[PDB]
Amino acid sequence: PWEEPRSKSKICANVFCGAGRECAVTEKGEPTCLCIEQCKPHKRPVCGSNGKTYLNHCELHRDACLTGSKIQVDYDGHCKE
Amino acid sequence: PWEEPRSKSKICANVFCGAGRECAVTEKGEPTCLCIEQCKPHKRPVCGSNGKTYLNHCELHRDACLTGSKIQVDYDGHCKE
Repeated sequence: PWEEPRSKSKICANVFCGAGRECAVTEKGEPTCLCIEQCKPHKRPVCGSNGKTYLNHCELHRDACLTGSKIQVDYDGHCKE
Repeated sequence: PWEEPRSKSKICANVFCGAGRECAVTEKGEPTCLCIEQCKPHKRPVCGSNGKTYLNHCELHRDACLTGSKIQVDYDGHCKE
């Protein structure tokens, strides 16, 4: 009855955005990388250089992207102690 | 047990993005407007200058934003005929 929603797959092929970032469409109709809106909540805990434990790989880098800081995974699973 | 996800509300207050656009965070940690990822699927049909019928106000402008074209609502409800 009404027009069915358009996709960004076309504008966002084949775009590479790092971990914690994904591809979206600017007001000019062209692809950018921005911080990921919501990470898929797979349970895959991870420990950051910042000493924090994150739910998964995406969440660690998404946080890095929101804060403009330098977080990386140093080891997987929860942080020590 | 793990750190709970951060929000963009802080970076995106108080940002104004037009219809069909919303606010997200760039790789530099600052707010932009980009095309809305998914419009809330409220049923509020609308007819565009482009002669197409859209599910709602957001969907018409989101399409405008993805195509870089000049769509506006000329009247609400489905298009004629």
